[PDB]
Amino acid sequence: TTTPTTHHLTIPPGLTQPEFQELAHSISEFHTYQVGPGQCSSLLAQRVHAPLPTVWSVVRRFDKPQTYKHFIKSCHVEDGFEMRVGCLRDVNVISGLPAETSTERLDILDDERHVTGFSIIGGEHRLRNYRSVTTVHEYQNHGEIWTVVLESYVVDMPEGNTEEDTRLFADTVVKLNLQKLASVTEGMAR
Amino acid sequence: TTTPTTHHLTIPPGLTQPEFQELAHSISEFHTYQVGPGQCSSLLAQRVHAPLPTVWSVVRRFDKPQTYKHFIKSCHVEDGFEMRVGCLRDVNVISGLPAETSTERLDILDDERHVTGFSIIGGEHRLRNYRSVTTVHEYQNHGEIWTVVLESYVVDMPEGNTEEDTRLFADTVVKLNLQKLASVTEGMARDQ
Repeated sequence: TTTPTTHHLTIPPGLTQPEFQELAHSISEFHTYQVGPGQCSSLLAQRVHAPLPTVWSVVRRFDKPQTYKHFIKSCHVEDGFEMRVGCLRDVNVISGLPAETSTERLDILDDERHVTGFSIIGGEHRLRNYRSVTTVHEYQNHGEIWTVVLESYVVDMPEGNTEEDTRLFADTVVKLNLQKLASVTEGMAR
Repeated sequence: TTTPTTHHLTIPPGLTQPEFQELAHSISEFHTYQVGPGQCSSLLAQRVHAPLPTVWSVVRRFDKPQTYKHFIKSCHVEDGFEMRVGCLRDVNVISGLPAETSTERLDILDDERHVTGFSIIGGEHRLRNYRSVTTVHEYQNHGEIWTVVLESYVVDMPEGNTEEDTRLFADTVVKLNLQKLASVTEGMARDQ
Protein backbone atom coordinates (compact mmCIF):
# COMPACT_ATOMS: atom_id res chain seq x y z
CA THR A 1 0.00 0.00 0.00
CA THR A 2 3.03 2.40 0.09
CA THR A 3 4.88 2.15 -3.22
CA PRO A 4 6.99 4.34 -5.50
CA THR A 5 5.27 6.39 -8.17
CA THR A 6 5.46 5.19 -11.78
CA HIS A 7 5.67 8.52 -13.62
CA HIS A 8 8.56 7.10 -15.65
CA LEU A 9 6.29 4.37 -17.12
CA THR A 10 3.46 6.51 -18.57
CA ILE A 11 3.69 9.14 -21.28
CA PRO A 12 2.70 12.32 -19.42
CA PRO A 13 0.20 14.61 -21.14
CA GLY A 14 2.21 17.22 -23.03
CA LEU A 15 5.00 14.87 -24.18
CA THR A 16 5.41 12.90 -27.37
CA GLN A 17 6.73 9.34 -27.55
CA PRO A 18 10.36 10.20 -28.46
CA GLU A 19 10.56 12.99 -25.88
CA PHE A 20 9.32 10.61 -23.19
CA GLN A 21 11.78 7.86 -24.15
CA GLU A 22 14.73 10.22 -23.85
CA LEU A 23 13.48 11.59 -20.52
CA ALA A 24 12.26 8.50 -18.65
CA HIS A 25 15.60 7.98 -16.88
CA SER A 26 15.46 11.56 -15.59
CA ILE A 27 11.84 11.02 -14.53
CA SER A 28 12.90 8.01 -12.47
CA GLU A 29 15.97 9.86 -11.15
CA PHE A 30 14.27 13.10 -9.97
CA HIS A 31 10.47 12.65 -10.15
CA THR A 32 9.98 9.54 -7.98
CA TYR A 33 7.87 9.73 -4.82
CA GLN A 34 6.64 7.28 -2.22
CA VAL A 35 2.84 7.20 -2.38
CA GLY A 36 0.92 5.62 0.46
CA PRO A 37 -2.76 5.62 1.32
CA GLY A 38 -4.11 9.13 1.49
CA GLN A 39 -1.45 10.49 -0.87
CA CYS A 40 -1.33 11.18 -4.59
CA SER A 41 1.32 12.30 -7.03
CA SER A 42 1.48 13.46 -10.62
CA LEU A 43 3.87 14.44 -13.42
CA LEU A 44 3.18 17.26 -15.89
CA ALA A 45 5.23 18.24 -18.94
CA GLN A 46 5.53 21.40 -21.03
CA ARG A 47 7.38 22.04 -24.30
CA VAL A 48 9.08 25.47 -24.33
CA HIS A 49 10.56 27.06 -27.45
CA ALA A 50 13.30 28.97 -25.65
CA PRO A 51 16.91 28.11 -24.77
CA LEU A 52 17.32 25.92 -21.72
CA PRO A 53 19.28 28.60 -19.78
CA THR A 54 16.52 31.15 -20.44
CA VAL A 55 13.90 28.66 -19.20
CA TRP A 56 16.06 27.61 -16.26
CA SER A 57 16.72 31.26 -15.37
CA VAL A 58 13.03 31.61 -14.45
CA VAL A 59 12.47 28.14 -12.99
CA ARG A 60 15.35 28.65 -10.52
CA ARG A 61 14.16 32.04 -9.10
CA PHE A 62 12.96 30.67 -5.76
CA ASP A 63 12.26 34.25 -4.60
CA LYS A 64 10.02 35.08 -7.61
CA PRO A 65 7.60 32.22 -8.27
CA GLN A 66 5.07 34.78 -9.51
CA THR A 67 7.25 35.15 -12.62
CA TYR A 68 5.62 31.94 -13.92
CA LYS A 69 2.82 30.97 -11.50
CA HIS A 70 -0.71 32.32 -11.42
CA PHE A 71 -2.55 33.22 -8.23
CA ILE A 72 0.49 34.73 -6.44
CA LYS A 73 -0.09 38.13 -4.79
CA SER A 74 3.47 38.47 -3.49
CA CYS A 75 6.55 36.50 -2.42
CA HIS A 76 9.03 37.59 0.28
CA VAL A 77 12.38 36.03 1.11
CA GLU A 78 14.25 36.62 4.36
CA ASP A 79 16.84 39.23 5.26
CA GLY A 80 20.00 37.21 4.93
CA PHE A 81 18.55 35.63 1.82
CA GLU A 82 20.81 33.42 -0.22
CA MET A 83 19.06 31.12 -2.65
CA ARG A 84 20.36 28.05 -0.85
CA VAL A 85 18.75 24.78 0.18
CA GLY A 86 16.63 25.33 3.27
CA CYS A 87 15.77 28.99 2.76
CA LEU A 88 12.10 29.81 3.32
CA ARG A 89 9.68 31.89 1.27
CA ASP A 90 6.29 33.32 2.25
CA VAL A 91 3.89 33.19 -0.70
CA ASN A 92 0.56 35.01 -0.39
CA VAL A 93 -1.69 33.07 -2.76
CA ILE A 94 -4.81 34.54 -4.43
CA SER A 95 -7.45 31.90 -3.58
CA GLY A 96 -10.70 33.89 -3.57
CA LEU A 97 -11.02 32.96 0.11
CA PRO A 98 -8.97 34.72 2.81
CA ALA A 99 -5.83 32.63 3.14
CA GLU A 100 -2.69 32.26 5.20
CA THR A 101 0.68 32.95 3.66
CA SER A 102 2.23 29.73 2.31
CA THR A 103 5.67 29.03 3.83
CA GLU A 104 7.83 27.08 1.36
CA ARG A 105 11.33 25.62 1.65
CA LEU A 106 13.91 25.30 -1.09
CA ASP A 107 14.67 21.58 -1.15
CA ILE A 108 17.03 21.33 -4.14
CA LEU A 109 18.88 23.74 -6.41
CA ASP A 110 21.30 22.26 -8.96
CA ASP A 111 22.56 24.75 -11.56
CA GLU A 112 24.47 22.04 -13.46
CA ARG A 113 21.68 19.48 -13.74
CA HIS A 114 18.82 22.05 -13.79
CA VAL A 115 16.80 20.58 -10.93
CA THR A 116 14.95 22.48 -8.25
CA GLY A 117 12.34 21.53 -5.74
CA PHE A 118 10.40 22.81 -2.80
CA SER A 119 8.08 21.70 -0.07
CA ILE A 120 5.23 23.55 1.60
CA ILE A 121 5.89 23.53 5.35
CA GLY A 122 3.26 26.06 6.46
CA GLY A 123 0.15 27.86 5.35
CA GLU A 124 -1.90 25.61 3.04
CA HIS A 125 -4.17 23.55 5.31
CA ARG A 126 -6.02 21.33 2.77
CA LEU A 127 -3.18 20.19 0.48
CA ARG A 128 -0.89 19.25 3.33
CA ASN A 129 2.73 18.13 2.91
CA TYR A 130 2.97 19.31 -0.69
CA ARG A 131 6.41 18.57 -2.17
CA SER A 132 7.30 19.34 -5.77
CA VAL A 133 10.22 19.02 -8.19
CA THR A 134 10.98 20.71 -11.51
CA THR A 135 13.62 19.69 -14.07
CA VAL A 136 14.60 21.36 -17.34
CA HIS A 137 15.94 19.45 -20.33
CA GLU A 138 16.98 20.08 -23.90
CA TYR A 139 15.61 17.91 -26.72
CA GLN A 140 16.30 17.38 -30.41
CA ASN A 141 13.95 16.48 -33.28
CA HIS A 142 15.89 16.25 -36.57
CA GLY A 143 17.97 19.26 -35.62
CA GLU A 144 15.18 21.30 -34.05
CA ILE A 145 16.00 22.01 -30.42
CA TRP A 146 13.56 23.03 -27.71
CA THR A 147 13.27 22.80 -23.94
CA VAL A 148 11.13 20.40 -21.92
CA VAL A 149 10.03 21.25 -18.39
CA LEU A 150 8.90 18.43 -16.11
CA GLU A 151 7.04 19.24 -12.89
CA SER A 152 5.75 16.64 -10.43
CA TYR A 153 4.48 16.60 -6.87
CA VAL A 154 3.22 14.48 -4.02
CA VAL A 155 0.54 15.64 -1.60
CA ASP A 156 -1.70 14.33 1.16
CA MET A 157 -5.32 14.25 0.10
CA PRO A 158 -7.56 16.17 2.54
CA GLU A 159 -9.90 13.98 4.55
CA GLY A 160 -12.94 13.65 2.32
CA ASN A 161 -11.24 14.12 -1.06
CA THR A 162 -10.57 11.51 -3.71
CA GLU A 163 -7.28 10.95 -5.47
CA GLU A 164 -8.99 11.90 -8.72
CA ASP A 165 -10.23 15.26 -7.42
CA THR A 166 -7.10 16.26 -5.54
CA ARG A 167 -4.98 15.44 -8.56
CA LEU A 168 -7.41 17.26 -10.84
CA PHE A 169 -6.94 20.47 -8.87
CA ALA A 170 -3.14 20.26 -8.48
CA ASP A 171 -2.69 19.15 -12.09
CA THR A 172 -4.89 21.99 -13.38
CA VAL A 173 -2.86 24.57 -11.44
CA VAL A 174 0.52 23.12 -12.43
CA LYS A 175 -0.54 22.91 -16.07
CA LEU A 176 -1.59 26.57 -16.13
CA ASN A 177 1.66 27.69 -14.50
CA LEU A 178 3.71 25.73 -17.06
CA GLN A 179 1.73 27.48 -19.83
CA LYS A 180 2.67 30.82 -18.29
CA LEU A 181 6.30 29.64 -17.91
CA ALA A 182 6.45 28.88 -21.64
CA SER A 183 4.86 32.21 -22.63
CA VAL A 184 7.15 34.20 -20.34
CA THR A 185 10.34 32.44 -21.46
CA GLU A 186 9.53 32.24 -25.16
CA GLY A 187 9.10 36.01 -25.02
CA MET A 188 12.46 36.49 -23.26
CA ALA A 189 14.12 34.40 -26.00
CA ARG A 190 12.67 36.38 -28.93
CA THR B 1 -27.53 51.97 -1.64
CA THR B 2 -25.61 51.10 -4.82
CA THR B 3 -23.75 53.06 -7.49
CA PRO B 4 -23.13 52.29 -11.19
CA THR B 5 -19.92 50.90 -12.59
CA THR B 6 -18.37 53.03 -15.33
CA HIS B 7 -16.40 50.38 -17.24
CA HIS B 8 -17.17 52.39 -20.42
CA LEU B 9 -14.70 55.08 -19.25
CA THR B 10 -11.59 52.79 -19.24
CA ILE B 11 -9.82 51.16 -22.18
CA PRO B 12 -9.75 47.49 -21.11
CA PRO B 13 -6.16 46.24 -20.91
CA GLY B 14 -4.88 44.90 -24.22
CA LEU B 15 -7.28 46.94 -26.40
CA THR B 16 -6.51 50.13 -28.33
CA GLN B 17 -8.35 53.44 -28.35
CA PRO B 18 -10.02 52.89 -31.80
CA GLU B 19 -11.36 49.51 -30.64
CA PHE B 20 -12.56 51.29 -27.51
CA GLN B 21 -14.32 54.00 -29.55
CA GLU B 22 -16.40 51.32 -31.26
CA LEU B 23 -17.06 49.34 -28.08
CA ALA B 24 -17.64 51.92 -25.36
CA HIS B 25 -21.36 52.08 -26.19
CA SER B 26 -21.71 48.30 -25.74
CA ILE B 27 -19.87 48.37 -22.41
CA SER B 28 -22.34 50.85 -20.98
CA GLU B 29 -25.30 49.13 -22.63
CA PHE B 30 -24.60 45.58 -21.42
CA HIS B 31 -21.70 45.76 -18.92
CA THR B 32 -23.07 48.23 -16.33
CA TYR B 33 -23.60 46.89 -12.81
CA GLN B 34 -24.97 48.23 -9.56
CA VAL B 35 -22.22 47.94 -6.96
CA GLY B 36 -22.98 48.25 -3.28
CA PRO B 37 -20.82 47.71 -0.21
CA GLY B 38 -19.06 44.39 -0.19
CA GLN B 39 -19.31 43.98 -3.97
CA CYS B 40 -16.80 44.68 -6.71
CA SER B 41 -16.82 44.59 -10.48
CA SER B 42 -14.41 44.33 -13.38
CA LEU B 43 -14.30 44.25 -17.20
CA LEU B 44 -11.81 42.11 -19.14
CA ALA B 45 -11.13 41.99 -22.89
CA GLN B 46 -9.63 39.37 -25.20
CA ARG B 47 -8.78 39.87 -28.85
CA VAL B 48 -9.48 36.69 -30.87
CA HIS B 49 -8.21 36.09 -34.41
CA ALA B 50 -11.18 34.03 -35.53
CA PRO B 51 -14.51 34.93 -37.15
CA LEU B 52 -17.18 36.36 -34.88
CA PRO B 53 -19.68 33.51 -35.55
CA THR B 54 -17.02 30.91 -34.64
CA VAL B 55 -16.33 32.70 -31.34
CA TRP B 56 -20.01 33.34 -30.59
CA SER B 57 -20.92 29.73 -31.37
CA VAL B 58 -18.70 28.67 -28.45
CA VAL B 59 -19.53 31.52 -26.05
CA ARG B 60 -23.28 30.91 -26.44
CA ARG B 61 -23.24 27.23 -25.35
CA PHE B 62 -24.53 27.71 -21.83
CA ASP B 63 -24.66 23.92 -21.50
CA LYS B 64 -20.93 23.46 -22.33
CA PRO B 65 -18.93 26.04 -20.33
CA GLN B 66 -15.99 23.58 -20.07
CA THR B 67 -15.39 24.10 -23.80
CA TYR B 68 -13.80 27.44 -22.99
CA LYS B 69 -13.39 27.65 -19.17
CA HIS B 70 -10.78 26.13 -16.84
CA PHE B 71 -11.55 24.52 -13.48
CA ILE B 72 -14.76 22.73 -14.57
CA LYS B 73 -14.86 18.98 -13.98
CA SER B 74 -18.24 18.60 -15.69
CA CYS B 75 -21.46 20.50 -16.28
CA HIS B 76 -24.87 18.86 -15.78
CA VAL B 77 -28.09 20.18 -17.35
CA GLU B 78 -31.49 18.53 -16.99
CA ASP B 79 -32.61 15.89 -19.45
CA GLY B 80 -34.91 17.90 -21.70
CA PHE B 81 -32.61 20.90 -21.44
CA GLU B 82 -33.73 24.05 -23.21
CA MET B 83 -31.25 26.91 -23.63
CA ARG B 84 -33.63 29.76 -22.82
CA VAL B 85 -33.36 32.60 -20.29
CA GLY B 86 -33.91 31.11 -16.86
CA CYS B 87 -32.46 27.67 -17.61
CA LEU B 88 -30.12 26.20 -14.96
CA ARG B 89 -26.74 24.45 -15.18
CA ASP B 90 -24.79 22.69 -12.40
CA VAL B 91 -21.03 23.20 -12.73
CA ASN B 92 -18.91 20.83 -10.70
CA VAL B 93 -15.83 22.93 -10.00
CA ILE B 94 -12.22 21.73 -9.66
CA SER B 95 -11.32 23.34 -6.32
CA GLY B 96 -9.52 20.90 -4.05
CA LEU B 97 -12.50 21.32 -1.76
CA PRO B 98 -14.90 18.38 -1.73
CA ALA B 99 -17.87 18.34 -4.15
CA GLU B 100 -18.20 22.04 -4.91
CA THR B 101 -21.00 22.59 -7.39
CA SER B 102 -22.14 25.95 -8.73
CA THR B 103 -25.80 26.26 -9.78
CA GLU B 104 -25.90 28.99 -12.41
CA ARG B 105 -28.81 30.68 -14.18
CA LEU B 106 -28.86 31.94 -17.76
CA ASP B 107 -29.70 35.66 -17.54
CA ILE B 108 -29.39 36.77 -21.19
CA LEU B 109 -29.07 35.19 -24.64
CA ASP B 110 -29.22 37.41 -27.75
CA ASP B 111 -28.02 35.68 -30.91
CA GLU B 112 -28.49 38.87 -32.95
CA ARG B 113 -26.40 41.16 -30.70
CA HIS B 114 -24.05 38.40 -29.36
CA VAL B 115 -24.72 38.96 -25.67
CA THR B 116 -25.06 36.27 -23.02
CA GLY B 117 -24.85 36.42 -19.26
CA PHE B 118 -25.47 34.38 -16.16
CA SER B 119 -25.51 34.56 -12.38
CA ILE B 120 -24.49 32.02 -9.74
CA ILE B 121 -27.46 31.34 -7.48
CA GLY B 122 -25.76 28.91 -5.08
CA GLY B 123 -22.79 26.68 -4.39
CA GLU B 124 -19.64 28.71 -5.22
CA HIS B 125 -17.91 29.73 -1.99
CA ARG B 126 -15.42 32.07 -3.65
CA LEU B 127 -17.80 33.79 -6.10
CA ARG B 128 -20.97 34.48 -4.10
CA ASN B 129 -23.76 36.33 -5.97
CA TYR B 130 -21.57 36.34 -9.06
CA ARG B 131 -23.25 37.81 -12.11
CA SER B 132 -21.46 38.03 -15.42
CA VAL B 133 -21.97 39.28 -18.97
CA THR B 134 -20.09 38.44 -22.17
CA THR B 135 -20.38 40.29 -25.47
CA VAL B 136 -18.55 39.41 -28.71
CA HIS B 137 -17.72 42.04 -31.32
CA GLU B 138 -16.08 42.37 -34.72
CA TYR B 139 -13.37 44.90 -35.58
CA GLN B 140 -11.47 45.96 -38.72
CA ASN B 141 -8.28 48.05 -38.92
CA HIS B 142 -6.32 48.70 -42.14
CA GLY B 143 -8.34 45.80 -43.56
CA GLU B 144 -7.38 43.23 -40.90
CA ILE B 145 -10.39 41.80 -39.03
CA TRP B 146 -10.52 40.14 -35.63
CA THR B 147 -12.98 39.50 -32.83
CA VAL B 148 -13.07 41.19 -29.43
CA VAL B 149 -14.63 39.43 -26.46
CA LEU B 150 -15.62 41.48 -23.43
CA GLU B 151 -16.38 39.71 -20.15
CA SER B 152 -17.37 41.58 -16.98
CA TYR B 153 -18.74 40.56 -13.59
CA VAL B 154 -19.96 41.77 -10.24
CA VAL B 155 -19.33 39.72 -7.11
CA ASP B 156 -19.63 39.90 -3.34
CA MET B 157 -16.32 40.12 -1.59
CA PRO B 158 -16.19 37.39 1.07
CA GLU B 159 -16.12 38.80 4.58
CA GLY B 160 -12.50 39.41 5.46
CA ASN B 161 -11.38 40.06 1.89
CA THR B 162 -10.45 43.33 0.31
CA GLU B 163 -11.81 44.38 -3.03
CA GLU B 164 -8.26 44.21 -4.41
CA ASP B 165 -7.88 40.53 -3.52
CA THR B 166 -11.35 39.54 -4.68
CA ARG B 167 -10.89 41.26 -8.04
CA LEU B 168 -7.42 39.68 -8.35
CA PHE B 169 -8.90 36.21 -8.01
CA ALA B 170 -11.89 36.75 -10.31
CA ASP B 171 -9.90 38.72 -12.89
CA THR B 172 -7.33 35.92 -13.05
CA VAL B 173 -9.96 33.25 -13.68
CA VAL B 174 -11.72 35.36 -16.30
CA LYS B 175 -8.49 36.24 -18.12
CA LEU B 176 -7.35 32.59 -18.20
CA ASN B 177 -10.76 31.51 -19.47
CA LEU B 178 -10.59 34.15 -22.19
CA GLN B 179 -7.14 32.84 -23.08
CA LYS B 180 -8.60 29.34 -23.49
CA LEU B 181 -11.54 30.71 -25.52
CA ALA B 182 -9.08 32.33 -27.92
CA SER B 183 -6.97 29.16 -28.29
CA VAL B 184 -10.00 26.95 -28.80
CA THR B 185 -11.61 29.18 -31.41
CA GLU B 186 -8.44 30.16 -33.28
CA GLY B 187 -7.81 26.43 -33.65
CA MET B 188 -11.31 25.79 -35.02
CA ALA B 189 -10.75 28.53 -37.59
CA ARG B 190 -7.33 27.25 -38.72
CA ASP B 191 -9.17 23.97 -39.34
CA GLN B 192 -11.08 25.73 -42.10
